[PDB]
Amino acid sequence: YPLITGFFRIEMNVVRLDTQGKSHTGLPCDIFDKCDPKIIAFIDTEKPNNDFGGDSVPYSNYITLVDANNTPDVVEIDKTISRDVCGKGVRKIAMRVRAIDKDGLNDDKIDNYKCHITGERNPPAENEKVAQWSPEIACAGEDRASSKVYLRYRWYNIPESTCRPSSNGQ
Ligand SMILES: OC[C@H]1O[C@@H](O[C@H]2O[C@H](CO)[C@@H](O)[C@H](O)[C@H]2O)[C@H](O)[C@@H](O)[C@@H]1O
Ligand SMILES: [Ca+2]
Ligand SMILES: [Ca+2]
Ligand SMILES: [Ca+2]
Repeated sequence: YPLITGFFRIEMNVVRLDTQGKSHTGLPCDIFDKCDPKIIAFIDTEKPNNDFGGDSVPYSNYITLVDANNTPDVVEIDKTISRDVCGKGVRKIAMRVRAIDKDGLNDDKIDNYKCHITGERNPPAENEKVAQWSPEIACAGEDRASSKVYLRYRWYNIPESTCRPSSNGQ
């Protein structure tokens, strides 16, 4: 994949999440009621090939998009986060999502989802005003591929003066 360099911004739109009502084991999230999803997201510009968790970016650094109780199996989300690349070159950017079912103080993993942005077909657009959203991407769960988070992304060059520093923080 081609090296994308310059100063640019990536927007990640989390459209919806289909838990199918199940934990990563295939069991239902809960026995007598629906999943209680906490859904978190991160644009990983630094460690796209590394494992979920501390090897790439600690879960505490993700952005919380949903924190809800007894939701339908298909959770409509439409929240968006963004992150900038400031003079470094990248070949792959990993859109990362983690969904868990809350069980009081304990987490019940639904899945981790990772989708890569690469620049061969669709490199960053000239600027924000002309940048087009990707089609919805059906991003499969790492543990249960039939669980999908639907994602879209945009990316576009921005003036260097407007580029925001960031870190995976481990
Ligand atoms: O038509 C009004 C209705 O449309 C919803 O969204 C529909 O398409 C989105 C993709 O953006 C899917 O995620 C939904 O499953 C589908 O219903 C709007 O988002 C919703 O707010 C409106 O009620
Ligand atoms: Ca549970
Ligand atoms: Ca529940
Ligand atoms: Ca629960």
